[PDB]
Amino acid sequence: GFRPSRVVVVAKTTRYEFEQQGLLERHHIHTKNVEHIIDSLRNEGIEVRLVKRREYDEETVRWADAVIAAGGDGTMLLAASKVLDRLKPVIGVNTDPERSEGHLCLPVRYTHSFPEALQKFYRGEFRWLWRQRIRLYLEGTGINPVPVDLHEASGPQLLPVRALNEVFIGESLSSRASYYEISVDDGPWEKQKSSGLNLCTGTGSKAWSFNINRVATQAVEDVLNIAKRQLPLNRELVEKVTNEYNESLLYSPEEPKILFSIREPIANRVFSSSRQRCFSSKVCVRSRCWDACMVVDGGTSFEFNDGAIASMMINKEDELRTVLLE
Amino acid sequence: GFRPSRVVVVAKTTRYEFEQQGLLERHHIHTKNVEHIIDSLRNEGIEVRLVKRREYDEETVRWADAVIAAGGDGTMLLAASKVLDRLKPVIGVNTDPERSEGHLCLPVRYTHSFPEALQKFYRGEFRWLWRQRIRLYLEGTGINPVPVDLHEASGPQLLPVRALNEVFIGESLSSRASYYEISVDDGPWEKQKSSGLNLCTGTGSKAWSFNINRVATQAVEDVLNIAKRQLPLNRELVEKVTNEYNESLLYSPEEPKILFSIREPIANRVFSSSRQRCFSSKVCVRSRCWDACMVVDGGTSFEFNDGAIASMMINKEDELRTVLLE
Ligand SMILES: NC(=O)c1ccc[n+]([C@@H]2O[C@H](COP(=O)([O-])OP(=O)(O)OC[C@H]3O[C@@H](n4cnc5c(N)ncnc54)[C@H](OP(=O)(O)O)[C@@H]3O)[C@@H](O)[C@H]2O)c1
Ligand SMILES: NC(=O)c1ccc[n+]([C@@H]2O[C@H](COP(=O)([O-])OP(=O)(O)OC[C@H]3O[C@@H](n4cnc5c(N)ncnc54)[C@H](OP(=O)(O)O)[C@@H]3O)[C@@H](O)[C@H]2O)c1
Ligand SMILES: [Mg+2]
Ligand SMILES: [Mg+2]
Repeated sequence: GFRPSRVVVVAKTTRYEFEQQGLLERHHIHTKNVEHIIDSLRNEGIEVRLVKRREYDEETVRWADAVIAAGGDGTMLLAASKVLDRLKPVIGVNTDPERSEGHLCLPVRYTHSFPEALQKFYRGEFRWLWRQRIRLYLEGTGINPVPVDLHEASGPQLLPVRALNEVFIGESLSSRASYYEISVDDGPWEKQKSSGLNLCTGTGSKAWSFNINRVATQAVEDVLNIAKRQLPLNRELVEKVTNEYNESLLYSPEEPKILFSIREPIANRVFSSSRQRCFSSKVCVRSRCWDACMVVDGGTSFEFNDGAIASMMINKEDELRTVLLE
Repeated sequence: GFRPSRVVVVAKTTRYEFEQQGLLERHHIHTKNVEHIIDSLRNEGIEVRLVKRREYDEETVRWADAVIAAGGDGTMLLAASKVLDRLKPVIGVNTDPERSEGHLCLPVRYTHSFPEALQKFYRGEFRWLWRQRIRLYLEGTGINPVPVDLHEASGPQLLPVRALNEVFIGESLSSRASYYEISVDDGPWEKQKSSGLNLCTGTGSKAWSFNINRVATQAVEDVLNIAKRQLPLNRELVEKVTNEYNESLLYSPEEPKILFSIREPIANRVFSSSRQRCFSSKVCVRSRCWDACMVVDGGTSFEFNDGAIASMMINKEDELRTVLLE
């Protein structure tokens, strides 16, 4: 079984609010789905607190026996940003299924049919899913560990956020390429040059790390012609090879490997570079950057310039307690 | 034949200067190659003016019969930024061949053997090469056409820079993905979502646009196994297919097609997206962005947020008069 007696809900802040604080149809809907959620809860003898960005403090989180994101994977990532305890269930409801993807949120039937999931909880007609998350240690010189809420010679210190999707590292200016020395599973330092790095979990293996590494159905077409050029096949086969490739880009969130990737490295005779991607347990990056940041779930940011040393790994006491319905 | 009687030289600004205004070995070398260039010129009866960033004005450029970049492709891009006349020869000398790539600069023998090229000019033992460049028209609402030198309801107006490598468009914050409606060779508008766009010339087909689109020798390995899985071959064959692919990413600078590309678009059931890349004559982009810029050769920048409409094409009167030695 499972039913909590205290719940905080953290609702995204629709563009119609973003301004006030076809964009009305947007807001009326998100409202008409927060409403259906809170009223389904209160119909089950459940004290609920409803909050937005700055209200949603960890004090709220401690109070509640579970946490609901009423929004999208952002709002998931948001709520899942302020949760360190691997026992606290974090739950998201896709509040806008024509706009919000909601890959971290429940099946979309449960949006307007919410008491149904709730029943499935009291009865346990579900599963528990502990998604691994990435934690980050910052050492080096001149470092600056104060996080930055993007949504408006020292030692190793634990930064106050766990990365559920990925950690992004690169120059702030999107056009100034990035320089840093990197070490994987405690290997020798290799000076890469790229437009950044991306160290996802299996949760975020579908996220940003997918759209980097994935290939074109065309780039597949090309390479295959070129192969019999340098038993043929057709349109249908192109996709029954292309996806089997791109499948090998995703892994199970429970798997505790980090999938790091070089984001557009730089070839040539003065910038000899390593691999594109591979899995690991632990990475370590020495910023040789002038004005870069460390960017977690596209939501929190740390100053990561020269002499700073960030080192990412997975720890079990970070796995995120989430659920799972048929 | 060809020999100019007036020359401006525009030298990069080495890190040892960047600070003052192993980094000394760096500076002593760049100096010992600007020296060898100016003295080779003055040994040919050639008035020379030597300049850095802010000195290098268009007034300098008008005065000189030709323009020399003493640096790298940056310094090339720099000098080639302030030249609109397709008759003014722009010439670059790789001033630091262990660090500067210099794909826009002369062969590297000509760095310490500079009077030799000069002879090759008086004698015409060379070729003229007019690299096509990209020009940019900004229309729409609330637009802001003042350029920004990254190196520290209105009509269409010509922005004051020609793009030699590429024009980059995307959100300034490297993690906030980008939204805009785009039109190619005057086609229907298609709403993409990505980490940016990249519209290069054949000059910059090797540049940024290469490291996006190019594939792994591994991603090739994978896809090929997967093919006979879903006449085999080995390590050697992997590279005699991989490059023949990646070759099809570069085109001749004289060719006046624009190679645009979607930089990490976003898949799924709410973000249906177009193609990765293809050539065109003319693109048009309607910014649906909150805080994006237009970034030219990684050197000049324009504000490109919502309602602004940028539209890129190639015009012959922009081809960049450069040379070519054996
Ligand atoms: N060009 C790219 O591929 C790109 C660029 C920046 C960020 N991102 C990703 O998006 C995250 C930032 O949070 P955000 O969602 O508020 O930005 P976003 O703009 O909403 O991200 C783009 C789309 O990816 C989906 N998504 C987010 N997290 C996912 C996950 N773990 N698995 C599968 N899909 C996911 C989102 O669905 P929702 O609509 O429900 O949010 C979103 O519609 C970051 O983890 C980053 O990984 C991707
Ligand atoms: N991750 C990437 O692929 C990336 C990221 C940002 C910018 N860039 C490119 O670099 C340009 C910015 O100027 P920058 O050179 O001062 O930055 P940069 O840091 O020097 O660019 C990275 C390297 O690319 C080489 N390069 C530059 N232009 C090229 C061209 N037209 N063809 C082939 N190679 C070229 C440069 O050689 P030099 O050392 O002689 O400059 C440089 O070492 C922009 O056009 C942009 O295209 C690439
Ligand atoms: Mg979102
Ligand atoms: Mg450079």
